[PDB]
Amino acid sequence: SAIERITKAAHLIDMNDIIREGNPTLRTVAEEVTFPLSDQEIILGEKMMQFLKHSQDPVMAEKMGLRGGVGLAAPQLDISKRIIAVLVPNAYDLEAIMYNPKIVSHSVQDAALGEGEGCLSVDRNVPGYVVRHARVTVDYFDKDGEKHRIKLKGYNSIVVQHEIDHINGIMFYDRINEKDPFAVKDGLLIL
Ligand SMILES: Cc1nc(NNC(=O)[C@H](CC2CCCC2)CN(O)CO)c(F)c(N2CCN3CCOC[C@@H]3C2)n1
Ligand code: NI
Repeated sequence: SAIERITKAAHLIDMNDIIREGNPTLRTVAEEVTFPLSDQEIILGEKMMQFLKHSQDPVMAEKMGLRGGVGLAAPQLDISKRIIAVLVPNAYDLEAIMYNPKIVSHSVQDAALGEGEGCLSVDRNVPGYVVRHARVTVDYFDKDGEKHRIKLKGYNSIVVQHEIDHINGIMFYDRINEKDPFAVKDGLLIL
């Protein structure tokens, strides 16, 4: 399985482990993890965070052939589990490996990155504002099964929502306004 080979001590996630649109796993709803986690589930979270760190290192990214990433979801590795990693630099505005993340509150206000979004699973540009909640309250469990409840805004909020979308089989272009991709709707904050 993908999880068995990715969690080998010697394995370094690279772009060859990341599946692309057309793979049905990106459109399936990922399964919750149970606690306690297996060793493989903990190692996977660590491997995903290591990939983000490699992806943000100019030297390692070029040597490994990586697209830069600030987040990653296990379904992008063909692993249909509710596991995400987020690494948003300021050192880091947000560094977390989240098990069973869930939005439990959201603002009426929407937000979208002014520069649109990309996706490591999408090998093409799709222009437009990806409309998301401006602010979210997120529950998740860490590797030890301890529960965390955090409040996010700005870029941090966008990144986590993008990853949660992946574990629900949703892609970023699902949220662009097709009729006018750069419409600034009432109540939409452009970051
Ligand atoms: C905004 C941004 N999106 C990058 N790519 N897309 C991704 O991360 C996808 C996830 C993001 C897409 C929009 C919201 C979440 C991956 N995905 O598909 C996950 O599911 C970046 F790489 C990036 N940064 C800023 C920080 N920089 C530090 C130095 O190193 C380079 C790095 C570049 N910012
Ligand atoms: Ni993505």
